[PDB]
Amino acid sequence: LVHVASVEKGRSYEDFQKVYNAIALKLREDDEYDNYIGYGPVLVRLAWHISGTWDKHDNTGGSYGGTYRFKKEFNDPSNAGLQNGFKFLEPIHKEFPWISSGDLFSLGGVTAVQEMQGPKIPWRCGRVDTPEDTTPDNGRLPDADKDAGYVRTFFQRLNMNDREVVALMGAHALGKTHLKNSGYEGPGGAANNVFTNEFYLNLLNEDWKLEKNDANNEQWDSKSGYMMLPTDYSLIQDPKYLSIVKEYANDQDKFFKDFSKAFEKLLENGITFPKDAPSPFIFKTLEEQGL
Ligand code: HEM
Repeated sequence: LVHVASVEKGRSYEDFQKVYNAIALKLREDDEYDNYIGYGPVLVRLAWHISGTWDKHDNTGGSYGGTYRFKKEFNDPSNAGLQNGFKFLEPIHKEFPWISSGDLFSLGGVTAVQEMQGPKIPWRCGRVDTPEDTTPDNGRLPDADKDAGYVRTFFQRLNMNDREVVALMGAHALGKTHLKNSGYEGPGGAANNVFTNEFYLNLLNEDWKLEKNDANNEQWDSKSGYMMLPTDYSLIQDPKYLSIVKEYANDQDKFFKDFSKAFEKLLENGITFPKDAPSPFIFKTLEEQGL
């Protein structure tokens, strides 16, 4: 398939900035969510999940068609817990009905990161809603109980290399696991709602113990009360991964630059942007607009 981006008819930057502003203001306002974590984390996860079903082999899946909106994808077990991100976005959509779904879902991840103090992520509009039959089957999202080879192999399907994988994993600093959703439980550090290189620092600095949890799954638990999934821990088991983890742990800026590029790439996978398409936008945060 070819999925050409097509700008929402007659909309420009300022139109997008408004959807952004709306998501942002609601993030501010719904700060009680998940014990005061806020909805940031879950939106980031949502944008990753709708993008992660992509398959470089046949160009199927990916963010383009907003298929997450269909039952099949919505009900994907790997998507448990995402319905909250959805519900949060719904009223926004209602307010700006001309925005396509893939555009909205993805724009929320961007807003989330930036509002949580992360780096600015350039973003492009143009995703087009596609039919229910374009919905990818379940099983395209990664499992958490594996190792580094698994992770490397998986991400290759999305054209991400080693540096991209590690950068993107740095998002694991945010939110937490929820028993009922994934069978894992616990936060991965202390500033779980601010975007920093904490993830890397925790992986290198804590004294991790392997143990089973109440869902009878294994996780790496630290004394401070943090946890790491196997796939997370595997970043220190692989030598190639580990040197990159070290770099980010030592330089937040580098990490921010690499994340930013990787995230965009991840959200733009499988989409063709015509030469005449507008450049990527860089949205101002609420704070830069004095709002
Ligand atoms: C090997 C790859 C990954 C796997 C196996 C993994 C698996 C998981 C699991 C099991 C959860 C917790 C679900 C819950 O019970 O609520 C989680 C949380 C989350 N994931 Fe990943 N994930 C992966 C990669 C990523 C990447 C690439 C991103 C974004 C770049 C992402 C961002 C997050 C976010 C921000 C959270 C927190 C969600 C919340 O607090 O609700 N993860 N991930």
